[PDB]
Amino acid sequence: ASKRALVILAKGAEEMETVIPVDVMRRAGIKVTVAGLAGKDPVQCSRDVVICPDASLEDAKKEGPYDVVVLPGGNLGAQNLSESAAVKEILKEQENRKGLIAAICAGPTALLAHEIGFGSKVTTHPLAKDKMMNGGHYTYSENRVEKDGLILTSRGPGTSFEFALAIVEALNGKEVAAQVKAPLVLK
Amino acid sequence: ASKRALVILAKGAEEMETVIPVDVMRRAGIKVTVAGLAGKDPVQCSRDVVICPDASLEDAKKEGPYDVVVLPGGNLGAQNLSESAAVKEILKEQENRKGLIAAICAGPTALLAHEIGFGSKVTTHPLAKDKMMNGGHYTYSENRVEKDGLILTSRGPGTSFEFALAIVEALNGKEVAAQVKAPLVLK
Ligand SMILES: *[C@@]1(=O)C(=O)N([C]C(=O)O[C][C][C][C])C2=[C][C]=[C][C]=C21
Ligand SMILES: *[C@@]1(=O)C(=O)N([C]C(=O)O[C][C][C][C])C2=[C][C]=[C][C]=C21
Ligand SMILES: [Cl-]
Ligand SMILES: [Cl-]
Repeated sequence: ASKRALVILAKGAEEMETVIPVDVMRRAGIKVTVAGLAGKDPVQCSRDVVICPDASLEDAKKEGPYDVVVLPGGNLGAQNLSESAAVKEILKEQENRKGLIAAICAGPTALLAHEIGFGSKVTTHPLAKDKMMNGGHYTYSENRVEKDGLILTSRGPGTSFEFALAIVEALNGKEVAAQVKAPLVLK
Repeated sequence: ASKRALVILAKGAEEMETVIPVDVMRRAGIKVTVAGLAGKDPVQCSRDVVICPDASLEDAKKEGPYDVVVLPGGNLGAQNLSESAAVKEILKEQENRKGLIAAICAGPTALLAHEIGFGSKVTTHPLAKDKMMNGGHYTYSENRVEKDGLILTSRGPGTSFEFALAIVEALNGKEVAAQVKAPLVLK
């Protein structure tokens, strides 16, 4: 059976960190739902790219649960995810069921806000380290991608392919990830 | 004065190759117009990401000319660009005025279709080489980014950051490109 991914898309999301994982996961045969935090309407990303979500979060939640929940970064995107009770509920449920949660750039700061994965080794964008580490609830890593059990984090737009391929590997295995990687012309 | 970029967005465009250059160019202070080939409506990209263009191509053309014209790849995107009389006119004008033209993945095959930049050293996605080289009108390169004068080409999603930063360097210089690069967390 096909794996399923929920990508939560908020105003101010970093559009590269949203699109690269969506695209790469689809290349891997994952069924991906791009879910609008605010509803079903188009979302203005951080650099003004406008993306039309597949569904509202409210609706995508009804079709849960998912094999992965993905949190893009972007400062204002991650803040919107951090402030959302709906995101809180989704992440708590995911953690409780031992499902994967993946977050990139400032995205992992939503894990802090929602008290998810405490004690994990994590990375973030360098600029988001201090926010993530407030209280010493995680251990910090400078690895480009950090997978600690079911908490998978990464650093920035430039690590988005690596992040996405790590998700693919976690869900579908090493061999699928390698097959998906080759046509991309990655260094 | 600020440089201006026209990114031509067709149905079936590779969304990573569209979004990474748009975002990176905006980070560089370039004024970017995402122009819908078919009109003003949202565009279904290759992996089903839906992007709302800033304008129709018809309208963006009236605000021309541009310091760069950018052609994303995607097989079906590049075919739509290749078949477009409007794209032909835009590229011929750009070439005649000695403005930069940048194309990635299958995107450079539109240069062939429109008889642009013949004699240039170019690259493409490996799978698009034979189409690009039909007639021996270009010389082929395996470099991740190839800049030959005002024809700038690149290979795939995994070379999109390098492609975008090369555009930035061409328009705004080495130092701006380096400054834009550092926060991205690129290898
Ligand atoms: C990331 O895409 C991203 O999310 N940020 C935001 C950030 O780190 O802000 C720190 C503020 C505390 C949350 C960012 C910054 C720079 C380049 C890329 C990215
Ligand atoms: C590119 O994004 C892309 O454009 N292609 C299409 C391609 O090369 O098709 C060749 C058919 C002749 C035009 C592609 C293919 C695979 C991965 C990435 C990309
Ligand atoms: Cl941001
Ligand atoms: Cl394609």
